[PDB]
Amino acid sequence: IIGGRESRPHSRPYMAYLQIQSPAGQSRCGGFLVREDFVLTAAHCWGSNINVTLGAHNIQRRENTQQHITARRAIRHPQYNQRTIQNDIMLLQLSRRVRRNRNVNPVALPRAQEGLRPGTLCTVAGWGRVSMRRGTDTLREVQLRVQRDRQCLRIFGSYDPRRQICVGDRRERKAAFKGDSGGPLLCNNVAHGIVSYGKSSGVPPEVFTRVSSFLPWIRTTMRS
Ligand SMILES: *P(=O)(O)[C@H](CCCCN)NC(=O)[C@@H]1CCCN1C(=O)[C@@H](NC(=O)CCC(=O)O)C(C)C
Repeated sequence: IIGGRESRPHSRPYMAYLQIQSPAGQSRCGGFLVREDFVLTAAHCWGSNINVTLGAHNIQRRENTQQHITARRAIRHPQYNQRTIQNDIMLLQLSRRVRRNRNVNPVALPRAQEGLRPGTLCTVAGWGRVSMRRGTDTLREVQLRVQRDRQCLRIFGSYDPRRQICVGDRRERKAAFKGDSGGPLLCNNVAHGIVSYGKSSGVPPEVFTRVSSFLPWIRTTMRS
């Protein structure tokens, strides 16, 4: 997270830290708990073996609130396009359910086909880097402002307003960064987006997967 602040510890109990493939440091992403046995994250964060950490603040310490569970299944959206980075969403079925408490619980998802008005303030959080030079051991967050689709539509070639969201005022040095992928975009306490991609510079506006466009796929994957 660029330009954010450290989150109050354990105030976002749905946040997940993903350790993708061995050794310990092959690749990392964020994610969020949507049910006691399912984690939603970005499809581009896919890996052969994924270790999910829940209940964390400082990921470099053995905290008693932490729960480590390996993903039993990593279900990428069937239409995920790695080239255009379209349909960048994936469900992680945990090998075992989380033991639900004040430090570990699901986030509310939006209703299907639920849009978002440009100018709306949303919060994004993660353990990604804060700059090109340094990272963070603890959870951070930042408030980003939703942009008109029209704006990303002329910056990113494969942008699709119906499945993605344009986020971030270019006039502020606030954005998600490397390692924050898969993290939630919470607008009015509901997980509306998933960190996906942007300019390498980290210069807004960036692109988030629009969660409400995938509800039927979400409900079918978790039910079945
Ligand atoms: P996530 O931690 O893996 C990362 C989050 C970037 C947040 C930027 N505000 N996403 C990420 O690296 C995605 C998936 C792989 C490709 N992504 C990149 O974003 C790349 N950028 C683009 O393709 C767009 C480049 C542009 O039009 O200038 C780079 C950053 C690797």
